[PDB]
Amino acid sequence: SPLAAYEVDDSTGYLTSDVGGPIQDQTSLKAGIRGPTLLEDFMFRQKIQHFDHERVPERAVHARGAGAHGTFTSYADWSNITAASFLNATGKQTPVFVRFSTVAGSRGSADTARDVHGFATRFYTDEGNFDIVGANIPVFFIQDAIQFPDLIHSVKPRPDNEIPQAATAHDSAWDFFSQQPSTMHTLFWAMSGHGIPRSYRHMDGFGVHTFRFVKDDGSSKLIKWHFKSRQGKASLVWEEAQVLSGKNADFHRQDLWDAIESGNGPEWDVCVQIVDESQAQAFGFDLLDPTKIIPEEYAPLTKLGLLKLDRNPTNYFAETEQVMFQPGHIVRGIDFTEDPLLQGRLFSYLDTQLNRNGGPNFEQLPINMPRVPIHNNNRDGAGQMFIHRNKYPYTPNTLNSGYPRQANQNAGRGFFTAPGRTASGALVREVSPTFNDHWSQPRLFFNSLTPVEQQFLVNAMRFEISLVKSEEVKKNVLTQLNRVSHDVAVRVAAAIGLGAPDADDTYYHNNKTAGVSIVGSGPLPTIKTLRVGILATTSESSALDQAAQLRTRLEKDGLVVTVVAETLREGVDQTYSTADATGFDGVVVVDGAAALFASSPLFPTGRPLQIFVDAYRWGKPVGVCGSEVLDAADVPEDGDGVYSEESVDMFVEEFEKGLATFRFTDRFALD
Amino acid sequence: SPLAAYEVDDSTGYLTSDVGGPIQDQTSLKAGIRGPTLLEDFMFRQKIQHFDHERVPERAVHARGAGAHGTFTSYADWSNITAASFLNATGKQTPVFVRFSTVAGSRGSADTARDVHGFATRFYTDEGNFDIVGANIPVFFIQDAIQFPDLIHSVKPRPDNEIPQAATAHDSAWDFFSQQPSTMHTLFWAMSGHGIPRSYRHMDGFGVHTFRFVKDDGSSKLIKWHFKSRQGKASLVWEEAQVLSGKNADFHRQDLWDAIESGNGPEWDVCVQIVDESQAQAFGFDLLDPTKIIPEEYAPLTKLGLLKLDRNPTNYFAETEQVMFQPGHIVRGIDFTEDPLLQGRLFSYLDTQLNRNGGPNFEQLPINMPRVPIHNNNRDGAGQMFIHRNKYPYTPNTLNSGYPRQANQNAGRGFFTAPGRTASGALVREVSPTFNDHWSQPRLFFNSLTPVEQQFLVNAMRFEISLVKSEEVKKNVLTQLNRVSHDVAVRVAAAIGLGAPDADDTYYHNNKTAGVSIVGSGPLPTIKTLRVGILATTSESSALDQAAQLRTRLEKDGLVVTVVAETLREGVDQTYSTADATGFDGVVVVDGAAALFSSPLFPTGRPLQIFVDAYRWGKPVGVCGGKSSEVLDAADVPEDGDGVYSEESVDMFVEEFEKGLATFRFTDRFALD
Amino acid sequence: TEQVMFQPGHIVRGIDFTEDPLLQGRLFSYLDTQLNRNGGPNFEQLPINMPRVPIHNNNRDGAGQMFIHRNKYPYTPNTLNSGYPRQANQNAGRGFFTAPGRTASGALVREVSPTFNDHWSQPRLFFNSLTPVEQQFLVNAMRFEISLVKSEEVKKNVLTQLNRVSHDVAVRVAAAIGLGAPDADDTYYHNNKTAGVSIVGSGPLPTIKTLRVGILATTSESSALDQAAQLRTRLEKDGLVVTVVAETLREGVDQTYSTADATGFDGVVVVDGAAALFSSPLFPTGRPLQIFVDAYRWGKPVGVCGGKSSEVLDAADVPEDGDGVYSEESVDMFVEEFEKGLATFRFTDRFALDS
Ligand code: HDD
Ligand code: HDD
Ligand SMILES: [Ca+2]
Ligand SMILES: [Ca+2]
Ligand SMILES: [Ca+2]
Repeated sequence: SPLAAYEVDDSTGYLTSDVGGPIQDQTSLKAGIRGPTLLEDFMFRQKIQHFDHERVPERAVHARGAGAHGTFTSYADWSNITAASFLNATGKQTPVFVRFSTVAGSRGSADTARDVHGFATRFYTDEGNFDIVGANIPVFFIQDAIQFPDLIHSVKPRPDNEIPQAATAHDSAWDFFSQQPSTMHTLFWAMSGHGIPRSYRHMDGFGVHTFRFVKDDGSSKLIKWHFKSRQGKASLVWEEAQVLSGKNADFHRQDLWDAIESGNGPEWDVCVQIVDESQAQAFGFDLLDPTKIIPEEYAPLTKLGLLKLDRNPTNYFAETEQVMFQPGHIVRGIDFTEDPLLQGRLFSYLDTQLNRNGGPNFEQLPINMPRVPIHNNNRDGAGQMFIHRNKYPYTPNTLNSGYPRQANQNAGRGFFTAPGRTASGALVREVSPTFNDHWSQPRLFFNSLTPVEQQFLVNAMRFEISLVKSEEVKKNVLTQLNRVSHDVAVRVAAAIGLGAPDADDTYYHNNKTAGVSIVGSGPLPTIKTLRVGILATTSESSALDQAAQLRTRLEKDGLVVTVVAETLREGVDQTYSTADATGFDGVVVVDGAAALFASSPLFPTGRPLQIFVDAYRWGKPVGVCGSEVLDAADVPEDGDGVYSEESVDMFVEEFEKGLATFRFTDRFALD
Repeated sequence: SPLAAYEVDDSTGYLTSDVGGPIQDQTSLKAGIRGPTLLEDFMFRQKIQHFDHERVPERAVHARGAGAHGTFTSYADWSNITAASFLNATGKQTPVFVRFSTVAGSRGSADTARDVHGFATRFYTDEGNFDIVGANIPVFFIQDAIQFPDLIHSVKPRPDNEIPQAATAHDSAWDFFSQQPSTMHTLFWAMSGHGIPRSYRHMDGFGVHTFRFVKDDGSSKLIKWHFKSRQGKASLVWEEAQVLSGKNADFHRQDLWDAIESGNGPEWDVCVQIVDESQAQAFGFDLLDPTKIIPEEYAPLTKLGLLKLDRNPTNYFAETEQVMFQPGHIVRGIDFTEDPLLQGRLFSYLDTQLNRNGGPNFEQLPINMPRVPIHNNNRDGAGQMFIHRNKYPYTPNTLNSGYPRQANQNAGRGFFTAPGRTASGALVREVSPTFNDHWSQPRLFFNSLTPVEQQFLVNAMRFEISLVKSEEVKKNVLTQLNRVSHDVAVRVAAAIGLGAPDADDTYYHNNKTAGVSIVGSGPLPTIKTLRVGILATTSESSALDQAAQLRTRLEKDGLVVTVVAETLREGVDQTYSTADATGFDGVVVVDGAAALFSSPLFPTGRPLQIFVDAYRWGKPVGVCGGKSSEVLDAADVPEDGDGVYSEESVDMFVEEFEKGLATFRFTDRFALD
Repeated sequence: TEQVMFQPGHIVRGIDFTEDPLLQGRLFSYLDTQLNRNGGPNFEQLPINMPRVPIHNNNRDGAGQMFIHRNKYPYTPNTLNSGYPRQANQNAGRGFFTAPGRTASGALVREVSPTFNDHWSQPRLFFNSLTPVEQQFLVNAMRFEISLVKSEEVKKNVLTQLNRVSHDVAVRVAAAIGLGAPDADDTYYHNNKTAGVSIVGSGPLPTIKTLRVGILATTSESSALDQAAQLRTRLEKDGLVVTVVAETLREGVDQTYSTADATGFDGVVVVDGAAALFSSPLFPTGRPLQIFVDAYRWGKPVGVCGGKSSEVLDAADVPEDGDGVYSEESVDMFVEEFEKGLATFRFTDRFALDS
């Protein structure tokens, strides 16, 4: 609503200055037709000054990201467990804005870099903005917010030459991981398929930290936020993600945009794990430690409501660039814990927005405004957009009749700290001994991946560690890996021509936990929005008909279908020149096109076959609809996820189960 | 190092605050061991506040770029054409700093996006900092500075969703180009190989605008700045640039950094075309028009001196991120012309630094300081570093004895505007009709490309234009292209399924100019720094020995060799898992490795695909050891192809392969329309 | 008030600039300086700076961007937003336009035009147009300021300049600083005068509404408060702002002597029942009288109301027959005479002139 009021329409009218004076902006005012430009040309200077000043500093982390508006709907009245107003009635709807992001890249870096991902959600509640500034991955790299700049420095480009962009595949990062063992758990997650998700819709969201739900009577329980995707979980393979980074840097933002535009907005079940205060240390680790999960085995999820994203921004800069999230945006009914990572975060987000906005009034930007009235004594500052009528902005006052009133546990639905919370002991800069096990949970995570998933994770480490220059850092990395799993270290060391150190089983175990594997999560529950590339030819009128018949049959099941040929024409969406296997979730070759797969000026040599071959190498469902063609490709007709049918209807029935399975993992060699 | 004075050493010592108090920075102060963090913890807040404020706004354009220090050395005493002090004596040396960049992409975007490129040079002269803020391409898109935000909005990502990053391949850019025909010239350079240069070192530099050289006697001449690369000109191919963008987004900055570190700092001859004032309209077009070149046939280059980059920065943020160039940094001996694109630039560069630096004292940053005393009455402002002794900072004064003194043509070596310059006429926002021909010079450019270069250009157009959604915009684009060359409009039209409109020959001609063709500038004058990848194997003790012998021989000639194998060990630099054809200018397979041409250690087909990509992208490729037919047949590479090598002898192999590296690209391998 | 960001560059169709070199440069400064003040480029979006008509342009982004722009093709020329916003000029859209008869000719110069070289005749025109008393005030101001310049070469330099405007000003100013003026230099002397530049000579004020009347009274005498109340009623029905001062505050009393001062009023009236005040823990010694003497010495109308006036006038050393000095028994006849003095505003005959 603050959003609609500030929309500006330029679909009609004459050019004006920012003060409403009609003007032109196509030619400079000059002293003669071939003369120098004039200082008094105010039209020139106001336009160029605005241009000179368009940029604002990028976020210190999560600079590359994309957002969408939507709705959260509560499933019940949750007053039994929380005082939160947005959760207080069945069907109660609250508007949201979500931004998704990578962590390390600058603002024009590729969506498909291997990274941890941000998932930040704002609830515009009727008791104030509430932000959950969360992740695709449930655990964080470090145990104390004071270490955040050390971690970020080491993962961001080397500061002498600023290389490499958006990547942990360099000496400093692995130096840091190998010296700071708290990093192991998140490192394993970022090195698994979670670090290269197929889209934002296909990842979960986590609050990471333990928070509190606080009832109106003052009792509290400990919670973890889990946003469970209704789209299913899916990842790219590394070799594909790299190619994508170069063919389409905007892949996730495009995906999110197109999904919303076509009536396929993504959905998540907003859940919590709920446990009592007395369980803080009961699960074999400390719930204040943000490098640990509570296994679903020990605490099941409760579904609180539905998060849907269904409307794209009108102006990316005003909305997605300017949105300023804060864990300090909290509402009555939620409270913090003494998690030292969370504690420090609270300071940074208030402070960093002065850098981004250049002024203290950043909560006045329409995207940051609340949906309820604002009553407070904050005044002045650069960019002040309000005109305050209260001329006695101090408490206590009589001159404004004691208004605004103080709000607290008793009065005005005020936020209040959980009254059971205590502190005791020395004032210390000490790490709690309860935080010292850095290795068991990464091992638990590794144990829970499938063999092929475990191979991708080894291969991700082999790829990155093989890029570290320093022999010493490489040894130190094997030393830490070895403490999670001797086998991982052995397999990683084989690729870099070092010996692993000897097994040190202090942290080894064989336990698994549910819901952390991508492959093990079964086929996608929907295939709407998946992309099919039909490779075809303009040489053969049969090929274009086979393509058009396939199209209409695939399009009904909500697939995004692209017909590729040599040149554009009615029915053909893309040329071979611009097509790549990374553009598709499945590739079908119509047999009418068999000639193309054996040279042309309209595209690079071998392109049509390379699309098909890349798709197959990368685990994707591939088919031919009419063969011989499977041989030019070296693709075995009998392989799973390879479809050969003469029939159009049976091709599609079969191929769609492919899309659902999504990736065919038997095509990947194991150690 | 020229900025040694401002360096901070942290190779020893205990951590301190910014005010010198020794502290720790690894654990927050808590009320109890599992307690909440205390507001009184200043160590935490100073450290996080700094981090929270590390970012500054990126440049409005040319956000993505990289820089290095060097030296300029004058070849002569140039007082016969200019009063400029940095050009006044043979062998006079002046510290420079240069920054290269793309134009449209944000920080983080890929070096090998197709784009125009920035080439910005600072000369820290004994008479003030002088900046030439130039380009890799000699002509700009538009003829009046006021249109810059229109050009930049149309080519930058669409503002509802911010897509696509660093790319002109979308409707808004082509709408602009088709509606604004001044764009055609620059557009044809961008669509050629100049849009995707092999490295910063393989591109030329241009001032773009006509400037003036001014002598101490007040006479002047019109100049164009040309920086001619001593490394030769080389481009990538589009299909390769795209893969590189994703395999190494840092490709040009790394190429530059490594070149300087290995003692191969890149060089340019800094040159000018000089012409008389009265030739402003003599060459068939207006010298005030930044969309036009003076063909070299009409005004030859004079070499003024040598530009050499030979030192990397110590801190990228402090040096490269913060360097703030301005065409307003001008020195006596040089002046502006009435080019309306230049005239307006003067305003923007001074203003935009307030944005980046967040305060008025940006010239006090070390990278922006001059190398001579500053005497002026500028005072205060946020971030003021100086402590000025003169308490009477106004002119005229007697209380500081009339100092600082006024500098001008006749006293103090003052800057002065060329005394012969005049203005006459009405005060107008009109375009000179001498600027109206937008098409003859893009046609001149197209004609001077070899037939394969012309095919690449057409293919870059087909690639981008086929991605424009709007059929109207696509039609409007063929209309403009058609005014340049009917042939280009036909061939592009074919890719997108639309008829080219009827020939319109007002601007067609057959004229050619020297020195704009990359593929026709002969073989590279040097191969030092070029990258050779040797594919090899650990299965065979003999493949690693062929690789070692081959390494030794190639490295002798200053080439950068990478041995690739399944796994690293002594003498192996990279695994197949990380290697790609984009990492090399030439690929050799040692014939001990024939068998590789499936494993858990690299994706299926990777070794063969490296060789096949290298061949398909025009690179010299070969097989060394003497048995070649098994590698070559697996790859479908004919043994007698130009740029395909097979020899038993290491010595003989290398001599032939080095000729291929100089040819650089084997253009016989790409189809023509 | 603090955020309002004025610009001479905020101009509308029908007005234009001239080549005044002072004006010309100002045009650059005000656009640039609001970046400093606002800390970001969107300062026209502050409420006080907003226009009252629709804004249609392709300016975007920047810190503090309050607008959410619909148009996703903010470039000209475009087809994808149908060529909107349209260009405004002389012939379409009521565009601003530079005055079409303006031209420039000549060298590009950093030179002062010689037409600007007479710096002295107009200051002399101005000085000649002030009354004798106004002349003394101007001379006194210079004597005040130049007497605080430490540099004896600066004072000499100042006399040289003043001398070219008026020898007499130079001589009169030099007398206050013990320096001799230099010899008359009459290149720019003249006798012309001009209307409209004198304050003391622009007549009595055309209105006295809002002028401030201090009524000095006492709580010792309840008839002094009655006299003050009576005086209040008849002054306020003419729109004067009236303040009754006494030792302490009570009904009818606005200010205490402790906070009262002659700078707080345009006229001072003492009610004759308060004559005794003219020492206490409640205000500084001599305060009630000093209020009266100050107002008198600054040329304000002053008076005593009620009929016994000589105790007050004598203590103040104010002559009963002086212009601007009123003494009447009747409140009504008092107010009528006093209100004429308020309009005269200043009684210039209380200040000495150089011979
Ligand atoms: C004390 C430093 C610090 C620490 C320990 C963290 N962060 Fe943070 N975070 C920031 C300091 C920060 C920041 C510098 O303040 C950012 C940059 C821009 C902004 O709004 O805040 C930020 C941005 C940011 C964003 C982008 C918000 C958006 O899209 O606009 C997300 C999703 C996260 N963070 C999430 C996390 C998670 C899940 C953490 C660990 C559990 C975490 N942060 C720890
Ligand atoms: C009226 C505005 C305007 C116009 C018409 C131009 N530019 Fe510009 N240019 C800018 C306004 C600008 C800017 C917004 O002021 C930048 C961004 C940051 C900065 O320092 O200046 C800039 C940056 C910039 C850089 C980056 C310098 C660096 O590495 O920091 C280069 C090389 C150029 N420009 C070169 C050109 C060339 C060759 C042009 C046409 C001949 C041109 N510009 C026209
Ligand atoms: Ca590093
Ligand atoms: Ca577009
Ligand atoms: Ca600021």
